[PDB]
Amino acid sequence: DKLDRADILYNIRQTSRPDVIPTQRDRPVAVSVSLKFINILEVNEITNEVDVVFWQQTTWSDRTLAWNSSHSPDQVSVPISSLWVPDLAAYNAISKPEVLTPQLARVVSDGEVLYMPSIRQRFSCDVSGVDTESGATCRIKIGSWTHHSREISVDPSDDSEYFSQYSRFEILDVTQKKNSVTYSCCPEAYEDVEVSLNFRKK
Amino acid sequence: DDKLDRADILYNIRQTSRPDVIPTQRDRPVAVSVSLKFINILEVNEITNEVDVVFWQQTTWSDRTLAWNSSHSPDQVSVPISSLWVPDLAAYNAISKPEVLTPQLARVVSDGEVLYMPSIRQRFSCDVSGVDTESGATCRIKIGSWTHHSREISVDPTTENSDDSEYFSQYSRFEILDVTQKKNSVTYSCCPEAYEDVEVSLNFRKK
Amino acid sequence: DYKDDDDKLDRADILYNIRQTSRPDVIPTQRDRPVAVSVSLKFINILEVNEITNEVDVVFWQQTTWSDRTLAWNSSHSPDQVSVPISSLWVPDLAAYNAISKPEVLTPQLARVVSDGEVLYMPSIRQRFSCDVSGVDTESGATCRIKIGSWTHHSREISVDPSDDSEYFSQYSRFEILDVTQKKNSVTYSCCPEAYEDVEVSLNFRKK
Amino acid sequence: KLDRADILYNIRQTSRPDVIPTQRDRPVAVSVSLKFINILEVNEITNEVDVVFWQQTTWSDRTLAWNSSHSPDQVSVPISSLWVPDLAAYNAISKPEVLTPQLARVVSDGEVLYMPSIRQRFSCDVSGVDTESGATCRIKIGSWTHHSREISVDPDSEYFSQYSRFEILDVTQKKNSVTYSCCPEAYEDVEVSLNFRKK
Amino acid sequence: DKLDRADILYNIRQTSRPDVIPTQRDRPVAVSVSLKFINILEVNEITNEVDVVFWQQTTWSDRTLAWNSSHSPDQVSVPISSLWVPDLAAYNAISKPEVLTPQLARVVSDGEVLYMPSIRQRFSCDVSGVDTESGATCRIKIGSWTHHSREISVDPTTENSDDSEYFSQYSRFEILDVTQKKNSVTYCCPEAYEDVEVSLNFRKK
Ligand SMILES: *[C@@H]1O[C@H](CO)[C@@H](O)[C@H](O)[C@H]1NC(C)=O
Ligand SMILES: *[C@@H]1O[C@H](CO)[C@@H](O)[C@H](O)[C@H]1NC(C)=O
Ligand SMILES: CN1CCC[C@H]1c1cncc(F)c1
Ligand SMILES: CN1CCC[C@H]1c1cncc(F)c1
Ligand SMILES: CN1CCC[C@H]1c1cncc(F)c1
Ligand SMILES: CN1CCC[C@H]1c1cncc(F)c1
Ligand SMILES: CN1CCC[C@H]1c1cncc(F)c1
Repeated sequence: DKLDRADILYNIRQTSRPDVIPTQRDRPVAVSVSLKFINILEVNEITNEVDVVFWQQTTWSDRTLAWNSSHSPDQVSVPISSLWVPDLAAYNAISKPEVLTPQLARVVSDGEVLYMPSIRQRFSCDVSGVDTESGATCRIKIGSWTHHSREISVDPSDDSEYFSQYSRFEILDVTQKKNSVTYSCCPEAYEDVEVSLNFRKK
Repeated sequence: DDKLDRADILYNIRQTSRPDVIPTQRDRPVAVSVSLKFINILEVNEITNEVDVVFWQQTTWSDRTLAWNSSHSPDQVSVPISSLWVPDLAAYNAISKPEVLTPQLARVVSDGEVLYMPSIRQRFSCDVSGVDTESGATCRIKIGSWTHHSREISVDPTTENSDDSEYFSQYSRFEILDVTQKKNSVTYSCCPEAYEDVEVSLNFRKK
Repeated sequence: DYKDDDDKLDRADILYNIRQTSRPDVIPTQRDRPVAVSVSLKFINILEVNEITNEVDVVFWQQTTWSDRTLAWNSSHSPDQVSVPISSLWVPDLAAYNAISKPEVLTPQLARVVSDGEVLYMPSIRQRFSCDVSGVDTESGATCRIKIGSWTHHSREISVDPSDDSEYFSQYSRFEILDVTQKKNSVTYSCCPEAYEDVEVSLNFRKK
Repeated sequence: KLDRADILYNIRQTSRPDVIPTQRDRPVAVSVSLKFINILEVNEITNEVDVVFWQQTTWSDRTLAWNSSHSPDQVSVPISSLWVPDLAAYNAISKPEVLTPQLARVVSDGEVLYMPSIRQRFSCDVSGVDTESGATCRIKIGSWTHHSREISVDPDSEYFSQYSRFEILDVTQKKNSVTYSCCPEAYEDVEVSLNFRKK
Repeated sequence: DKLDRADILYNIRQTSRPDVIPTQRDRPVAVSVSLKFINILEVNEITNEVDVVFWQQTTWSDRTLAWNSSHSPDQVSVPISSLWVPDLAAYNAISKPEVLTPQLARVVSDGEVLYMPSIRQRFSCDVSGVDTESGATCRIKIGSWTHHSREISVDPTTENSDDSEYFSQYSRFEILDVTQKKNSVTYCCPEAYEDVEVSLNFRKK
């Protein structure tokens, strides 16, 4: 139903505060992050650099966006410029994230938001072992760039489902674990997810 | 060529157009047609399984709320796509952004049919095995909505495919053997719902 | 008239008038005739030539002219012309059909508007084309053809109308120009029942 | 949350992003510190380095301060809502490519912290990268258009990537003042000396 | 005085017409341009192409911007979007000018504007001689892209003794001479565009 959709969008834009974190109660916003690797385009064992493509499945809640969907759309697509989005960054990225897909999020009637862009990006990590049976394991650390743990908490197979069958590489395993970083710059602590990409030449 | 009519039609389109809302009529998905007309193959990396291609992405759909009586006014106008809803199509196996080489205008017809046909340069990760053999390489490109499931958006091939190579450059060092563009459906771990795509199979070889 | 061209308040008023009456998204068809667009490519440099891939990298000044009589003003005592950001004007939606890269505009995106309604837009463009590079090393040279036309307006809406470019081409190029010729064409495409006009620019050139 | 929204609205009511936040007829004291993360490419024939670093930048605008006794201490703010120093690297030969979200932190006392991850290429002396004492690459950073009476600039094993082909021996960052041909006044700058070598 | 600054910026934005040439009386705008070379990055003797970095020192007046500064700041930095800037282009440039510095101009209380971006750009020019002792002489013409001489005059700055003063010692090249002179180009039609012709005499070290 189109008018319903347009009304939901209007509602979302009236209540959405894109530059403000949506803390519910005084708890931090829980953001779920899962990288789905699609391809591995270039590897350099010499420089320890990696060029990759992945779907960054990112979800969280803003209960204030919720509506009653008994007689209306459960979900709509929304431009992320209308929404708050976690300021995630990869601490070992050496190129800026090149978003390859339309910048739309899904908002579910319960206030859940799913943003899943396809990103091409290059990293500085441990490429040693590529041409080995065991293969290399390359570790990507992703976290909020400016919100510490009291403001944002970050939580998280072989990706047979998504990985290209045409890549000069294959994935042996991927694991994602929660992890904390604290830096000389800032007293408050930051949460990251450590994504371990275990892969080898095909 | 009545200009003031063109200006009024544009006014009405922008009054009516909701660029961020899918134009569903009744309770039926928006029926989007996509077809890739191939113009060039620029680079083919046998090492890495990548191809850089140029194609006109013929995209059509209807938004009957935009329609107008054209018995004594212009049948069609050109419109900037930022005034229009445009389907959120993406190539699921692309490895670069789609580079639009042409003016980002769509044609809106008086019955509310919309035609957007950019020329795109884009790189894909696909099977490049066989490119220098007689029977050639076959690269597969999947195009579908990035965020709308099939209850929301249907995507189908266009009726005419016989023109898929008609505009391919005779100066390309590659030549096209066959193209097929066929309906397919994709489901995933993330989302319980299904997405429609047109799978394009591009069979080509080095001259 | 000349004697009033540098009247600043007059220039600002002309700009105001243009922005009031300009419809940047609506083609300026006068009476019931197509907008007559004149296109002339003035080649400046041939940068990269590849005889294998049949690709050429070039720089040219794209002299584009057309008229919109609604922009017109009486200049017998005010500026004859002004510079205008093209984002304030309607501009033909020209595209080069055999381009294989985005046209990189290298100059300020300003057009000239003349008091009689004429609009003159001439960007410096760098762009890569897919065209015929065979024979670039011979005496008679290669002939690279570039096809330029409106991307979405057919012939009833926009019509297109078109030397050795001695005057413009870089003396320091590795290549030289024999001839540049430009012919009108009209074509119907598989997508659409109507016919689109284009210009074919034949760039006859050789390695020095 | 509502308190966050209101602080942000106050910041945007009082912030003049194109006006330097001078207090008391004193220049804005900007403190800079580069935390090198990666050395990506060293071209010995052209004397060019490609590097990734965290540009820790801080200053105060006390007209942004609020009473935090019963509201948050800090928020994140888009830098387009804030004045930021117009720092530039004088020996840069590419645009700064900002790799991170363009958010600053604003602290309830009016302190602003902006720390982008930046990838940029520099013209500097890479002679010696294949020696044990290494090469020393000097990066000169300062305000591009604000002289000393307007802006003053004042000055990595934990940060530097272990996977880099390179290794840092020593980073030093020293104040410097200069007077240029265009203009009578003097501009302050920080000279960042990066001593590094190939493993 | 910060408030004074915000007021000056407000006055400038009340008065400045960013798209209209600031002709004073009935005369052309006098723009002064000078390139201070910082670097020469790549040079190709076959293709006759150079890649250079330079500060594009640009100045002109808009008296309507002027204000009394006896008890207020004599200078402010303004974003160039708030100002009219001349539409300069290098007639033999073969890439877009990559601005490397913050896009801020200085406005001085007497109405003088200084805009001086650091630009990286590639040109087509005579690279023959670059490996000989006498070196190559590459010529760059800079002028208004759309304003003829009766609207904008382009002249060198008074000072060009400093053209190579900030040149990188770590360049694989070196500059022997720089000359920056008045020129006029004319084409079909009677209008002439004034330009500054920069002759860069350089060689490989
Ligand atoms: C323009 O103005 C002059 C008066 O200065 C008048 O004589 C002339 O007829 C006008 N032109 C038109 C077309 O109205
Ligand atoms: C801060 O607010 C608290 C109560 O909200 C009050 O006790 C205190 O006096 C205030 N301090 C300042 C500096 O305004
Ligand atoms: C600790 N955060 C995460 C990485 C860098 C650092 C940071 C960046 N911008 C503003 C901050 F307050 C802190
Ligand atoms: C006439 N153009 C040239 C090829 C395709 C066709 C076209 C492109 N976009 C919108 C159209 F209506 C038509
Ligand atoms: C259905 N799309 C195709 C790929 C992934 C999935 C998707 C992408 N972005 C947001 C979604 F909700 C779903
Ligand atoms: C100074 N340029 C060089 C050629 C002519 C002149 C020019 C360029 N673009 C638009 C014009 F109106 C004039
Ligand atoms: C301090 N910068 C370095 C070069 C010149 C000076 C500068 C740059 N832009 C505008 C100025 F006013 C001054």
